[PDB]
Amino acid sequence: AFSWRDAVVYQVYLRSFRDANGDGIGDLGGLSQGLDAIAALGCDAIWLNPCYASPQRDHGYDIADYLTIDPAYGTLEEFDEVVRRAHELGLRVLMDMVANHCSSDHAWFQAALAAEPGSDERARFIFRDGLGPDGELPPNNWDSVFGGLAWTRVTERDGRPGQWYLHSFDTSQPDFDWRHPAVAEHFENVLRFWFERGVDGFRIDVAHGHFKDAALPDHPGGRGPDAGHNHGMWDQPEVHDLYRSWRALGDAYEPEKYFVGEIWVPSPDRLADYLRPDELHNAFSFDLLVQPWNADRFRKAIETGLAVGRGWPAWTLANHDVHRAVTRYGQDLDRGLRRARAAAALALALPGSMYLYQGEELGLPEVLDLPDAARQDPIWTRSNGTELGRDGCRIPLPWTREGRTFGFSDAAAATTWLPQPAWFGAFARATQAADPDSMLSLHRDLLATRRTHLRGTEPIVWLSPAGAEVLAFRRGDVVVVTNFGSAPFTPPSAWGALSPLLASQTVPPETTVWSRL
Amino acid sequence: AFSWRDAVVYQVYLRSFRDANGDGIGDLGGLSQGLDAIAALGCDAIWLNPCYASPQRDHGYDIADYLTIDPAYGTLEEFDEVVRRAHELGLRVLMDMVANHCSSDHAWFQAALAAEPGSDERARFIFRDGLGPDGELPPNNWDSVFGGLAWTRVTERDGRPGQWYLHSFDTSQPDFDWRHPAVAEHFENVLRFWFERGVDGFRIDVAHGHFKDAALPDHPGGRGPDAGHNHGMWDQPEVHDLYRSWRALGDAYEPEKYFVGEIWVPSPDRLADYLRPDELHNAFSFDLLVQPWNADRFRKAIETGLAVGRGWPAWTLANHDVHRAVTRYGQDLDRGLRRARAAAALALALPGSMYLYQGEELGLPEVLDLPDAARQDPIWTRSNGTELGRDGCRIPLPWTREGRTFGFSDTTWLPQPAWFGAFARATQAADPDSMLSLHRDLLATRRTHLRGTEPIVWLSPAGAEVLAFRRGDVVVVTNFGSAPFTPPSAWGALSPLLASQPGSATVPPETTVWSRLHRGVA
Ligand SMILES: C[C@H]1O[C@H](O[C@H]2[C@H](O)[C@@H](O)[C@@H](O[C@H]3[C@H](O)[C@@H](O)[C@@H](O)O[C@@H]3CO)O[C@@H]2CO)[C@H](O)[C@@H](O)[C@@H]1N[C@H]1C=C(CO)[C@@H](O)[C@H](O)[C@H]1O
Ligand SMILES: C[C@H]1O[C@H](O[C@H]2[C@H](O)[C@@H](O)[C@@H](O[C@H]3[C@H](O)[C@@H](O)[C@@H](O)O[C@@H]3CO)O[C@@H]2CO)[C@H](O)[C@@H](O)[C@@H]1N[C@H]1C=C(CO)[C@@H](O)[C@H](O)[C@H]1O
Repeated sequence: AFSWRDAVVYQVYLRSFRDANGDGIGDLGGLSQGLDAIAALGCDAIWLNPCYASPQRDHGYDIADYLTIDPAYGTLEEFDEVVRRAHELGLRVLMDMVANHCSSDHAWFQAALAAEPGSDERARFIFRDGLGPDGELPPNNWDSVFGGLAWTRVTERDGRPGQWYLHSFDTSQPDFDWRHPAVAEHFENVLRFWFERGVDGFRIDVAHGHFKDAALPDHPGGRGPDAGHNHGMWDQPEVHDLYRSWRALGDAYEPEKYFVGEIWVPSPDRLADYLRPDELHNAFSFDLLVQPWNADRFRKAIETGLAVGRGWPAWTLANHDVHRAVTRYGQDLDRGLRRARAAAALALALPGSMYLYQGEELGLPEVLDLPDAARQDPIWTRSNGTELGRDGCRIPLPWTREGRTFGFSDAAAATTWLPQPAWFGAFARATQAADPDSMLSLHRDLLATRRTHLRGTEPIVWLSPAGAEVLAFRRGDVVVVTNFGSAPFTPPSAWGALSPLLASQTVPPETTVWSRL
Repeated sequence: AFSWRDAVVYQVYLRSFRDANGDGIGDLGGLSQGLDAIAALGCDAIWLNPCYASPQRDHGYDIADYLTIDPAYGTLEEFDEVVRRAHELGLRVLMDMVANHCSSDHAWFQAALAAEPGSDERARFIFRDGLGPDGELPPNNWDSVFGGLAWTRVTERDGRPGQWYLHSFDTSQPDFDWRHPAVAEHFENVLRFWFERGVDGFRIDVAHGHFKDAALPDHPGGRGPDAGHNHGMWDQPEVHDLYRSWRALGDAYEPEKYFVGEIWVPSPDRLADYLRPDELHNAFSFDLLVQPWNADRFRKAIETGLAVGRGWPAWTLANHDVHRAVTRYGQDLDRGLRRARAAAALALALPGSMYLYQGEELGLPEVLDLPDAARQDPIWTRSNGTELGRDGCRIPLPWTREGRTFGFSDTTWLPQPAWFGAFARATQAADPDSMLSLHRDLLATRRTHLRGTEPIVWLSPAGAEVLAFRRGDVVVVTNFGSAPFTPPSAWGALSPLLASQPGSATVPPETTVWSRLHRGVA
């Protein structure tokens, strides 16, 4: 019996999952072809990255129409077949809600640009006069998350430069004014539209966004990484009224809809407010995702996640915004794989839910050596090449050792929207499926054993002392040990007699073992 | 008795005709279910687009094995039953010969890739070292017909980028070296294999292909559509020795086998050499197909076709590579339908044979609005999304008004528009004024009154937008213009047989009328 509390969710980055028509862009027809593989892995749900009409300047997170599928991804009819088939395989379906900003191509923003200062069209966004004698300075000192000014100046009807608009991310992603009532009205309709098609819930992009301080005050810390968190730009009290309204909307359905927030705030007190019983069901536990390979750092991040997350956090070790775990833990392919295997086996034993990013079950490394001309992330161009960006974790997946695109399609290599390295076939899904010791087989074994032997009602009971290189805990009749160090480890007899259930490779170095007690 | 001279051939694009097993792909069981309808319409033969084993990167024209049926379409024994049933209905069967190139999945090409430079395996294809200091430039400046370079570089077994191979069409369609003796031997066997199963003849794909100039010279005209005809890439003298060989094989059967070439050459004089008595029986009269709706242009194309075809050319107004007639002539449904009805009625009165592309008898338009994710034609990707391609004339046919796929199945490999149900065959069959009923009436009347060898006799001039001729006692007038046309008394008293529009002597605008002389009236 399905429970969001314990769900294992497969994150589908549709552009790079599977390409059914051979134009190099992953699509809904390709996801249909691969749903069997996701269900056979043992997942409970899928989360689709944004597949709405988008000019792709931020690869789907710049949305030009929230009620339509992008034609490069398919049709509404193909979408409905994805949902029907996913449901038939026992999978729930989460879509991505991107309501902090839209594409500059969106009809509302085209209207704002064509209207005059102070118009209702501009009042749905954040337009301000510039500073300086000719308005040539930005209205405040905020940085775009992607680098540069968070403001872009527009041209007015008489052809002169005029007001600026705010964009927390790319220049082509203007931020909504969430104090304008039409904004909330539009997005309640977006929720109801997709829920009517059987979508089971939403992952909320930039859940710490939407509302800014009404004064848009300068960040007193300056610009750049050492300025610290910009308290006026994020995480405002009004956002909890928003999430109370969305939760009430989703709770009208049977079963109730599900919301998981993408929240990046420094304070655990601020994070916990998003998780009150009448707001969001969960939020990603990012503390663990950002830790290096270190027993003390892992345990502290786990303790932090359990204490705010009311006992059942949404764990994740990778997503479409960060380097793949094999690369993060390699500091070396052999070392990164061993640690990624142990980390996957540890996180899938934690109480709560787990989000698996496509390709992590294959142990793919990050592709850091892309040619300059191949990169497409706005971070790459906005930083003048000083920040690589995220393309290395978005490479089209290998499905078979054979084929010019390794089974991502039947097409030529030059079609794929990002290039696959010639060695990607070494990580092919079909190869790993035939190998019981593969990363794919480890994930299959983990999900089967987790379902058989663990219950979400069993909390962690720590067995190891704080500070040790060996992390150990009990849940119910299962004992989990992760040896982060270089020395083998014999569990002490006081923990009880142990019978092994699985292992990511005595507890050998850099290995996770599940045992029955 | 049947004659190839005036056969009406139904072109079956199998993937989009009818789906009998519910996977969204047309198949042989679906064709079997529709043979009765083709014969009832009034056709004398079918031509099947390629249905051999193929990965479908060019939807059957990239063949992986020439002695097979693709498993998605059925088995060899199901094909045999289709041929028997077609023959039992009086239909002859043409298959598609695709001998300029094969799929890169073909065993010979897999063997070529696995072998070394200079091997016999590569000698059956056209592998060359690249130009430039590191071989990074293609061996010459030729274009693929679908867009981009006509060459693809391979990786050699030591991992270095190495030789390039030539492909006139997609990268996955390597061209044979027709100077290698094993190629001719292979295709003589292909002919005998299918002829032994009762196939009556072949439509020859890229009949201006096969042989290239042996030096593979750069095209001095450059690249792209303004470069002009690439004389070194096509239409070489050795291709006529090839067709003399195939015709000599076909002439030993009783009745002799039939060859119709798909020939695209810049000059109609160049077409004639392919039609000499020891070569191909016919070639599509593409000059008429490319003309806009205009009386002068149509007449000149018909005169040219009759001359090249020795009086009995193979007419066609559409196929699986061009926009459907309703769209070409409308380019606007009502005007396109009116003109397509008038054009079908004119073309079916010309001396010779006629090829009807499936769906043109329903008056289907081109489906130009497909989403990017639905496009499958290699032209789409190879043009970087700048050329639409051919998928819009390959949409699965509507059979019934009802049903999620309009009776094509019971998702389709290409999506049908919501409005396709308006064109359903069963709806048109019950409507005497439908495009389908017009084709049925045209074919019945053609068989009764245009069954002889009477040539065209052009009638006297009467204005710029009128085309008119007589064959024996049958008079045909097509009014291309916007005004009604009253024929002159000098042509004689005319009794109407049929018209492309539903009681006067005047020919209404954009209409073709067939009439008879000497009926004792007025
Ligand atoms: C794209 C993303 O930007 C913001 O989030 C954070 C970045 O994802 C991280 O790079 C973060 O840095 C931490 C590292 O991840 C971690 O490994 C460690 O080194 O600590 C770092 C601390 O500097 O920095 C950003 C904030 O701290 C933003 O909050 C988040 O919402 C964004 N993700 C979504 C937003 C957009 C715009 O629609 C999309 O482009 C993304 O794909 C979404 O997933
Ligand atoms: C697919 C087809 O390509 C070749 O023929 C095409 C010409 O190369 C094009 O230029 C175009 O001709 C047009 C003229 O440019 C224009 O001035 C006007 O006269 O209209 C013409 C027709 O629209 O279109 C031609 C037809 O598409 C090639 O010569 C021909 O053999 C090709 N057809 C077969 C070949 C293959 C490859 O095996 C298949 O993909 C096709 O389905 C076959 O039918």
